[PDB]
Amino acid sequence: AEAGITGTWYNQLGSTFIVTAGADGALTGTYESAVGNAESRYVLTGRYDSAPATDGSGTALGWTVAWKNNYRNAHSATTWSGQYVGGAEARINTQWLLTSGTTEANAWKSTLVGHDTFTKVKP
Amino acid sequence: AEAGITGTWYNQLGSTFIVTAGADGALTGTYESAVGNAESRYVLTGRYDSAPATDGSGTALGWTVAWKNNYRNAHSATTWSGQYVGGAEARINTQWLLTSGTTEANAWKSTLVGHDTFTKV
Amino acid sequence: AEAGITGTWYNQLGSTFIVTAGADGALTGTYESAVGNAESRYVLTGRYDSAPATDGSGTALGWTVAWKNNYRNAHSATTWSGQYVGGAEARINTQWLLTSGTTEANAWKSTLVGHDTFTKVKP
Amino acid sequence: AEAGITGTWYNQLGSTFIVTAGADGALTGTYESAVGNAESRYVLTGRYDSAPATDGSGTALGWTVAWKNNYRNAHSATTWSGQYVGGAEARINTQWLLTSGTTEANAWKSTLVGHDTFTKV
Ligand SMILES: N=C1N[C@H]2[C@H](CS[C@H]2CCCCC(=O)O)N1
Ligand SMILES: N=C1N[C@H]2[C@H](CS[C@H]2CCCCC(=O)O)N1
Ligand SMILES: N=C1N[C@H]2[C@H](CS[C@H]2CCCCC(=O)O)N1
Ligand SMILES: N=C1N[C@H]2[C@H](CS[C@H]2CCCCC(=O)O)N1
Repeated sequence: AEAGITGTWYNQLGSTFIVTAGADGALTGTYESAVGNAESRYVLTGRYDSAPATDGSGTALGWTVAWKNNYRNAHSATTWSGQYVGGAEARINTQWLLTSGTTEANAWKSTLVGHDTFTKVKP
Repeated sequence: AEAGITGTWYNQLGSTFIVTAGADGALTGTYESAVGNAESRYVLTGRYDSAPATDGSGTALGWTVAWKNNYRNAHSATTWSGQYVGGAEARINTQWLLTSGTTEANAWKSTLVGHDTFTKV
Repeated sequence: AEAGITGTWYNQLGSTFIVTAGADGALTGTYESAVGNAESRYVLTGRYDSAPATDGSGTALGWTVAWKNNYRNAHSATTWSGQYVGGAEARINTQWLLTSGTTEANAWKSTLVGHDTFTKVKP
Repeated sequence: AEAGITGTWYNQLGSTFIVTAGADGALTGTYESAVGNAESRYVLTGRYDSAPATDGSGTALGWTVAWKNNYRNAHSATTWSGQYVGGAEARINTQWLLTSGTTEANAWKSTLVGHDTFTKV
């Protein structure tokens, strides 16, 4: 449901995600990362699957953040693929891939993989 | 390099990606998969990092497709993270994560990881 | 150090890992998984990097479990790549890839990715 | 299929893997990488699942290499998870995770993911 996702979220690393989920399955917002070559907010764009889900199943969603804004250019993009679980303590569990632009030779070391969990605070 | 991301791309599996790259890093288009629980085109939205690149680096980009359209709703989303390379033979090399919405019991086995290489050929 | 790794470990899913770390960097043991197509123990084999690590850095290690024993054959193999952190509450943080043997056509859906954290109980 | 895993393999990067497959699922050998902070051969140990396969499935296998030998100690370990396919042109298709030992601060960026395809060519 767009509503429950829409809000301010923070993860275990201390980063901020402000997102608005549109009725058509769209997600737009700003991301603030507590770590890496990142300063201030960055635009985020993604999609979520408005599931009929009568199973107590999480909603599958994903978003990209290219790390370039008017103050910094990290030359990298992170995609998060995860599941949103609501209820009283709503969480978004994810796994992410962070690709940095590289030369052909160094492409084998371009992607980092990891996992983040977001806890919601405000709508 | 430059506007070269915009176009129609195909991966090893036969899927098609039609993207438009906006001047401030936005990516919009449609995706049609050749494999999996999917049918027709799907809306995709992403971002690419416009940058200086004296060393011939690729352009970092990424996009998401929630597999729900007017025909199917696979209850999943794939994100592709990768980089575009130009030249006579442009290509987008990516690694993707596909997450399906599971119940708590099955969360351990919710995410598939893989890799696709797209060319305009 | 071989010693601290050697012992009984359990993860958030409730699986057992009994391992003995050899001085040469070898790891052998039995794994008992609380989930998936698995029954009773399975042989595990891996390696760990006997780091001089004066930084409070984790020890990098990895191991494979092919899921075939005398009672079941799951036709799959899981590799865990992680870091061992000791101290009073020693943990092994990992990320894993689970590949199932597939036909050529279905190879794009052969690998699962996830992450497990093990808490130690006994040497 | 059968003992065909045993041999000398090479991946796209030019690395070499020499493995021996034991009858009860063990894998032993050496690995020499062509890229990264590595020098010479390294001990590898793994497992492969010996099975029935009426549908022409690959053989699931996996192995670990801790990048420490008498020459270097990169303080990391790579695990390859994948499957072997036989036929006139045998290949081992894998996805790998490389974890480096970080301090707590850097744990988020400790693991590289990638993919290699090995052939006896
Ligand atoms: N909140 C998070 N921060 C790190 C992880 C994945 S994205 C990452 C920060 C990256 C900042 C930009 C960069 O260093 O390239 N999640
Ligand atoms: N073009 C590609 N198709 C598969 C991979 C990445 S996503 C995938 C298709 C998944 C379809 C929907 C599903 O079955 O969940 N590349
Ligand atoms: N302790 C764990 N159990 C699951 C994860 C990764 S391995 C997995 C169990 C797999 C059992 C065999 C199978 O289902 O193929 N960790
Ligand atoms: N043959 C391959 N070499 C690279 C990939 C997987 S592991 C890697 C080399 C890493 C060397 C040690 C290091 O730099 O950490 N495939």
